[PDB]
Amino acid sequence: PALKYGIVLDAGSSHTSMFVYKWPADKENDTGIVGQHSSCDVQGGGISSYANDPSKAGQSLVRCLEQALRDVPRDRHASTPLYLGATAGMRLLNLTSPEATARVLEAVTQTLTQYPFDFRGARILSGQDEGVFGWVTANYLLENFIKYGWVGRWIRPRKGTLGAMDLGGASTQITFETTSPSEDPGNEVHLRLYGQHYRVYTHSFLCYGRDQILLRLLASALQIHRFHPCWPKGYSTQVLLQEVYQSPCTMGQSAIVSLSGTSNATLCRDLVSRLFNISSCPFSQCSFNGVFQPPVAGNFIAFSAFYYTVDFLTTVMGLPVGTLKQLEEATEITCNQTWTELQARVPGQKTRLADYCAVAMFIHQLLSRGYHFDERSFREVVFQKKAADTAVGWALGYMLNLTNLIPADLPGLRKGTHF
Ligand SMILES: Nc1ncnc2c1ncn2[C@@H]1O[C@H](COP(=O)(O)O)[C@@H](O)[C@H]1O
Repeated sequence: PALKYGIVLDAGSSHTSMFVYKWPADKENDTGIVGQHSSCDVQGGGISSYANDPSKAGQSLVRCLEQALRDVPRDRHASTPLYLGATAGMRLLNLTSPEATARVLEAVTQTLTQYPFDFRGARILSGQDEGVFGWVTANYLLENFIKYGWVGRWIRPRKGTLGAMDLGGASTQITFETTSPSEDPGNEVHLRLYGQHYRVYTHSFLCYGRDQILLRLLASALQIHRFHPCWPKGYSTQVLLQEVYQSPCTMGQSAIVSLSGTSNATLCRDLVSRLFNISSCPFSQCSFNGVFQPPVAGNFIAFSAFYYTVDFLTTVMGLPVGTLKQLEEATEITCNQTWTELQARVPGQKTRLADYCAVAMFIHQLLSRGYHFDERSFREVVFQKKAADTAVGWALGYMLNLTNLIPADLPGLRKGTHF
């Protein structure tokens, strides 16, 4: 059972992760056959964090690349494809400076070309790419693309697919199979996978990733309140205004200001609600900010910072989140904690602790006000970060596409038996 390997570097907004995948050579076009072999988390910031020192972007990757040499058998290095895909961190940098962006891409390319893997390029994914490849990963891993049944008795309707919601640091994506008519070509996706047609909706909200939303709320709190209602009472920090307003996400919104929390769940809710413009919709139905969206439908997996935040609510706060009402209640309780009370629940390192209130509030509003989940549809949402021992994200679907491992049709069209 000879194995083949593939490597993807997920160059995310706040961090880079390396995934190494493996699959049997002779079974490689089977759905669900590829799985994660290993992974490595790059120390420090995302590659976009090196905009003013691009050489360091390439160097950042070396420790994980050295791991990949150990993870993949030597005799297989040369025929193992290596991809780097960058997402909203690089999309934002590209708005600020196409030149700095190109220099960062040049620096990672120079590093990656020094290694013995079959390097296939460093690219910035589109928002659509990011949404769709995440949806592909989840559904591939869970074997939803199998045609269930047997001759003369196929399951009808076709096996449902799992919608995907991904909360990264700089954008958030929602992607799902839909029967609704397409109203905006930018949201419309058609896939031909194992002989089947999937009509998919996708959208990426740039500036609605976790870190960018936290920056926007901080900017807003500074303007409206001169205290931060989402931060816990007794928490304060020295805010460098240059960092607050340097992002494309906050430009629209005295080197240093002190800012303190107040644990005001209601004012926090009000602050978060200003992130969603529902005033206008040029389509039959919108999510928010005038973006076309059909009604959510089917199961969904919510991963990345959706998962991390919900995991904090359930495991650290010890609160149920099974319903939208429970998620709302858990957010209110979290937001109403003082800084001492919150710290008492977290014996170890406290990074991100002051931010859970704001992120939880955001997620609740995004799902309920933004995407228009209600109790019935929300019941179909699961929070998970892994399937079949493989991290859920866009990297796997990306590798599958570029290595051409998912066929449009089954071999010989399976004699036409699925017609
Ligand atoms: N354990 C965690 N709890 C809450 N947020 C997290 C955790 N680990 C990572 N994150 C955040 O998830 C986001 C990942 O963004 P990205 O780098 O674009 O994938 C960043 O905002 C991270 O800070």
